[PDB]
Amino acid sequence: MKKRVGIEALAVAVPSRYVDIEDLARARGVDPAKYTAGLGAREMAVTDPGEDTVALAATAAARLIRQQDVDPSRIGMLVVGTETGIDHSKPVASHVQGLLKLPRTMRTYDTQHACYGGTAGLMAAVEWIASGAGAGKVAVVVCSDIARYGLNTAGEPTQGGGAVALLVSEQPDLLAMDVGLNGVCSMDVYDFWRPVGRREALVDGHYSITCYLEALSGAYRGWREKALAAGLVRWSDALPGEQLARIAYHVPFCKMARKAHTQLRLCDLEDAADAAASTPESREAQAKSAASYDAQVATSLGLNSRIGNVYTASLYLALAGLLQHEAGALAGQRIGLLSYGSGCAAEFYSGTVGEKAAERMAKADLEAVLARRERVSIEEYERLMKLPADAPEAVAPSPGAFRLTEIRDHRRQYAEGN
Amino acid sequence: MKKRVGIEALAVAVPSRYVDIEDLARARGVDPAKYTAGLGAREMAVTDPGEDTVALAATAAARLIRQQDVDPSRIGMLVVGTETGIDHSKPVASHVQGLLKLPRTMRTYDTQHACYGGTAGLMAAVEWIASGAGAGKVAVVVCSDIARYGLNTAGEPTQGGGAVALLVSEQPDLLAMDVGLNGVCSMDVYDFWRPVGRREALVDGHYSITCYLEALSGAYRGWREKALAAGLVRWSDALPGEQLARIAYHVPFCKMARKAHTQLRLCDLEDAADAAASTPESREAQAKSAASYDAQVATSLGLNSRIGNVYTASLYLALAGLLQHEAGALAGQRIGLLSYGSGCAAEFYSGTVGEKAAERMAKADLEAVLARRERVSIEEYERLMKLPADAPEAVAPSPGAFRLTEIRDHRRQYAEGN
Ligand SMILES: CC(=O)CC(=O)SCCNC(=O)CCNC(=O)[C@H](O)C(C)(C)COP(=O)(O)OP(=O)(O)OC[C@H]1O[C@@H](n2cnc3c(N)ncnc32)[C@H](O)[C@@H]1OP(=O)(O)O
Ligand SMILES: CC(=O)CC(=O)SCCNC(=O)CCNC(=O)[C@H](O)C(C)(C)COP(=O)(O)OP(=O)(O)OC[C@H]1O[C@@H](n2cnc3c(N)ncnc32)[C@H](O)[C@@H]1OP(=O)(O)O
Repeated sequence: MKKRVGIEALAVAVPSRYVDIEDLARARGVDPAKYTAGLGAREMAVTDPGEDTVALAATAAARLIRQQDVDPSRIGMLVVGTETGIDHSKPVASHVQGLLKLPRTMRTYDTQHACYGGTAGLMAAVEWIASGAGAGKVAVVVCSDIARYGLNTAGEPTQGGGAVALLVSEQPDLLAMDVGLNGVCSMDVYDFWRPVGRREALVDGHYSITCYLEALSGAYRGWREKALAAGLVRWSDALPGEQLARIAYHVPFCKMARKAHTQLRLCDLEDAADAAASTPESREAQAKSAASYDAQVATSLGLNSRIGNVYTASLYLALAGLLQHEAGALAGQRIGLLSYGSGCAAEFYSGTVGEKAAERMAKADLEAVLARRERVSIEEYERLMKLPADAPEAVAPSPGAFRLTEIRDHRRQYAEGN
Repeated sequence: MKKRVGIEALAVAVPSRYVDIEDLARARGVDPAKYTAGLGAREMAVTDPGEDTVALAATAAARLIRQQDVDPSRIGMLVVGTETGIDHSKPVASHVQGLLKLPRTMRTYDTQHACYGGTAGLMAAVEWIASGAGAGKVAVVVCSDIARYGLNTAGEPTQGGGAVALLVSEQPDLLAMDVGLNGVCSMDVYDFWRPVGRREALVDGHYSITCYLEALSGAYRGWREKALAAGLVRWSDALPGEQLARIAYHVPFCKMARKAHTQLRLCDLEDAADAAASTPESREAQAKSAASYDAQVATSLGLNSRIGNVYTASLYLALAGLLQHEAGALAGQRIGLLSYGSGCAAEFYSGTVGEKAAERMAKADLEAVLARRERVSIEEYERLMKLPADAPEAVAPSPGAFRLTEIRDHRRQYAEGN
C-alpha cells in the first residue's frame, strides 16, 4: 500500500574521443595544476559533428532499454532535457523515438532551462506517475548535451558532452523520490546563455558561480523547511543537511561540488536558532569540513572528472558515479540532489536509495562505457571543433549506438552501429 | 473531498498589427475565396521584431495576473510552451519571470514539441498539482509563438502570432481536467520543422494534414477507451464523441477544425461493434454531419479566424473563443480537446467546464484585446517581415505590455508600456 515513484535505472553514453586535460593546459600556456587541482578535471570529452544531441540521447536511451530489458510499449513519456537543441520545432525526443523504433502511445517533448532542463523533465515524469496518470507505465527522461565554450576561452577546460537516460517508474530502484518536498529558487539572470546561431556559450564565469550558490541556498532552504515538517530531518546535534547520507550536485567542474557543499552547510549554520553565537570565521571553518565533504560528496565525481560538463546530465552523472560503487551501502538511506541551470533555476530534492539499486547499476556497466573511448591530441580536438555542424566524420557508430551521418534537404540522417 | 485540477483562467496577447486576408490574396495573385472559404481565414496577425516570443508571453502572463488578481507568490511553476525560442539555454520562462518581477519559489522552463509544447507544459503543471506537490499553489503556462512561413509560400496565409497564458490550479474554473484519461499518439515524422538558423518553417503541407489526422485518430481512440472504462461515455444511440458537449482542436487554419471533427467522428463510426454494416460512403456522410460540427465545434473559431496560426496557443485560442460566449451554458458539461504538434505528437483530453467559467472569461475581456490592433498594408507587412530579428520598430508598448527594444552585447532588452 506504500506507493513509490522515482528513478528505476539509468544509462550513460559518452563521445568516442577525449583529451587529457594536462595536454589542454600545455597547449594553452596554462599551468596544468590549474585544471587538475584548481578545477578537478582529468579528461575532457570532445566531439565531432556526428555526435550530436540526438545521437548521444538515442545511444543512452537505447542502452537503457537493452541493459534494463525495458518493454518499449510501457513507455508513456519520452522527454529530452537539453540546451543543445537542433530544431526550433522538432524535438530531440521525436528523433529518439524514431531511431529507437518506439511505439506511439507516449508523450514526446524537450524541456529547456540550461542545465536544469533534465531535472524539469524528471519532475514532470515523476508527477505524471504520482498523479496516477502514469500508473502502470514508465517514462524515459534523457539528459543530453554538448558543452562548447570555444578555443582559448576561460570556459574551455570545463567542456564535455554525453547523455544520461533515466528510467522513471513506480519501481524506483535507484531513488524513491520524496514527492512534494522539493525546494526551488529561480531568478532572471544573464550568467550563462547561448543565443540562437551561436555555437559557443557566453558566460560571466565568476558571476555564474555566485548565481549557482545563491540559487542553491534558496532551493536547499526550501527543501529543508518541508523535510523538517515531514519529520525527515531535525535540528539536532547534527545539522539538518548532515542527516542526508550523500548529497549530489550539478557538476560544471569537479571543484564546484566542494563550493556547493560548503554553501549548503553554511545555510544550516547561518539559520540555526543559535547562529548568533557564531562568527563568519567559525561558520566557514565548520562549513568547509573535509570530513563532511568526504562522507557526503567526494565519491560522486568519478565519472564527471573524466567527461567534463554535460550540462543537463552533470547532476545525473554524479548520481551515477555515487551509486556505481555505493548503491548497496546506500539502500534504505535518504540522499539529496541539487540541480542548477544558468538563467537561472535551482531545485533541491531528496529520495531513498532502493534495495535493488546495486542490481540496476551493475546492469549499467559504466566502466565498459568509459573504456570504449579513445584519446586524441589537442590538435585533433581543434580540427574537429572547426568542423561545421553538418560535416560528421566518416566513422561508424559502435554497436547499438547512433551517429548523425549527413543533413540532406534540411533533414537529419542517422546511422545505427552494427 | 472532491479534488479538482485544471485551467482556472486564461489571458490573451496579440501583435499590434494585422492584415486583411483578402488583401494578401490579391497581392499574391490568389483568388481571395481560397483564403476566406478554402482556409476559413479573415485577418492575419503580423509582427515586427519588437513583438518577439518573450514580449508576447510576458504581455499575456502579466495580463492574466492583473485581470485575475493572481498572488504572484503563489506561482510554483512558470512554463512557456513555444517553438519560437530565442536562446539555446536561457528559457523564455526566465525572461517572463524577470519582466513580471515574479518571486523566486517557482520552477521555470520551456517545453518544446512544435504546436504541442503548450499542452505538454499544461500537463506537467496539472500533474504537479495532482501529485500533491503543487497543492496550495498555482502554475502559469504560457503558449507563445510567431508563425512564419515566408513571402510567396503555401503556408503564408496561415501565419499568425500571439500568446495565451493559462492559470492552472486546484480551482479549475474554466476546465476541471480528467486526470489520467488522456489519449496520446506520437511518431517521428518530417511534416513540419524549422532548423536552427532558419527564420521560416519548412513544411510538406498536405502530408502535415495527413499526419495531424493520423495522430488525432490514435490520441482520440486512446482517450475514448479510458473514458469508456471510467463511465464518462458509452456506446449508445449516440456515438461516444457526440457525448462531449464541445470539442476544440488545434487550429492551424480554421477549416482544419472541420477536417479534424470529421476524422474524430469517423473513428467512432469505424470502431463501432456494428461497423461491418456500413460503407465508406455512409460513414463519411454521417461523419461530415453539419449538425454535429455546428453543435460541437463551430463557435470555437472566432478568435483564431482573426489571428492565424499561433502554434502552441492555437488550441487554447479555440478554447478561449468557445468559453468567451458559452461558458455559462457549458458549466457542468464535459468537453474534449485535441492538441497536435508536427514532428509529431497528439494528445486528446477532456474536462468539465466550471460554474465560475463565465466570471473568469468576463475578466479576460477578449474583445478589448482584439480591438486594440490596427490594420496595415501588405506592403508594410512585407517591410516588417524583412526586418532582422534585432531591429525592433521604435514604438512604445501598450499599457502593461512589453516589447523587445534592442539586443546589446548579446543581451536582450525589453520595455514595459506605461
Ligand atoms: C555552466 C553551467 O553548467 C551552469 C553552472 O554551473 S554556472 C557555475 C559554474 N560556471 C562555469 O562552469 C562557467 C564556465 N567556466 C568558466 O567560466 C571558467 O572555467 C571558471 C570561472 C570556472 C574558472 O575560470 P578562470 O577564471 O580562468 O579560473 P580561476 O577562477 O582564476 O581559477 C580556478 C581555480 O583554480 C585555482 N588555480 C589557479 N591556478 C592554480 C594552480 N597553478 N595550481 C593550483 N590551483 C590553481 C584557482 O586558485 C581557483 O581555485 P578556487 O576556485 O578554489 O579559488
Ligand atoms: C503547422 C501546424 O500548426 C501543425 C499542424 O497543424 S500540421 C496540419 C496543417 N498544416 C499547415 O497548416 C501547414 C502550413 N500551411 C500549408 O502548407 C498550406 O497553407 C495548406 C497545405 C494548408 C494549403 O495550401 P495549398 O496547397 O496552397 O491549398 P489547397 O490545399 O490547394 O486548398 C486549400 C482549400 O482551399 C480550397 N480552395 C481553393 N481555391 C478555392 C476557391 N477559389 N474558392 C473556394 N475554395 C477554394 C481548396 O479546394 C481547399 O479546400 P479543401 O481543404 O476543403 O479541400
